[PDB]
Amino acid sequence: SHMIKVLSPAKINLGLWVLGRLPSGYHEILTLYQEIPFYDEIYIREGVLRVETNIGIPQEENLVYKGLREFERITGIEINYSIFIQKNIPPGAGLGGGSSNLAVVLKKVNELLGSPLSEEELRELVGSISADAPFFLLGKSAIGRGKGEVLEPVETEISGKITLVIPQVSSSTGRVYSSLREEHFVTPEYAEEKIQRIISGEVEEIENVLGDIARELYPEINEVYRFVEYLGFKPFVSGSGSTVYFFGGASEELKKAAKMRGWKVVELEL
Ligand SMILES: Nc1ccn([C@@H]2O[C@H](CNC(=O)Cc3nc4ccccc4[nH]3)[C@@H](O)[C@H]2O)c(=O)n1
Ligand SMILES: [Br-]
Ligand SMILES: [Br-]
Ligand SMILES: [Br-]
Ligand SMILES: [Br-]
Ligand SMILES: [Br-]
Repeated sequence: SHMIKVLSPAKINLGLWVLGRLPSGYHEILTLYQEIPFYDEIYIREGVLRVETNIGIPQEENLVYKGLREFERITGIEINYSIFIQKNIPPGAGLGGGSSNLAVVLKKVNELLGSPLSEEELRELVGSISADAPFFLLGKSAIGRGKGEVLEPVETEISGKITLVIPQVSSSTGRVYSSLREEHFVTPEYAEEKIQRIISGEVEEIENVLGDIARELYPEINEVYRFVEYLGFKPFVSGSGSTVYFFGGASEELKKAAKMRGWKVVELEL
């Protein structure tokens, strides 16, 4: 008690471009975030600070725990909440699950404490831990510039069936960015034209160089990719992987292949 449930949504990258290297080790990118109706369910209860999951992430490693300790640090209040996260969104899937968890929990806890932090500061608190996290404070559809944190809400003409095929391999975002060569970079002009077209519903214009690389580093991502082609759909890769998505439904043949191979198939409707 007094236990509440809060849904924590996933996202997909509807295209991603890398502009270049930052001194910061990180990279400047352009991307289109899309919130998807695919959720972790998070149970929040009054009690000793605790962040648990159903899949065995250490408490000290969990972004939500990191975020709630920084909440105490920055604001002074001591957080008495017991967090359990049921993880439907797999880590390493390129769907921003941990960053969603972080954003939605810290926003909720903040409200529950009479709003000590402002939407600008809360954005700063979650944003420092994950460039993808601030997106989950706004949700829906947004252009992510900078490293992803500089966000511009947009209306897309994209709707209808979307299917995720998540292999049972966890892609390391860092290992994928670290395989970039100068030949993978594009000018911001090229990418801005591309994002415009995707926004207008031209899904064929989606591309993502981190998916190209993810498919070399993790052959199973490439297996899923090739299998979606075989099914007669154009496949796309979310984030740095591992998720491959397409705009259509899941056949029994895909469902068979996934069951045998250990892939998760998520059918969503945008
Ligand atoms: N705009 C960005 C955003 C991120 N990055 C890279 O992502 C890295 C941050 N992301 C993660 O740590 C996500 C992640 N790491 C994993 C390792 C193993 C399995 C799953 C993982 N997810 C960061 O170190 C940086 O090199 C980057 O270069 N440019
Ligand atoms: Br619980
Ligand atoms: Br390079
Ligand atoms: Br692999
Ligand atoms: Br091949
Ligand atoms: Br793609």
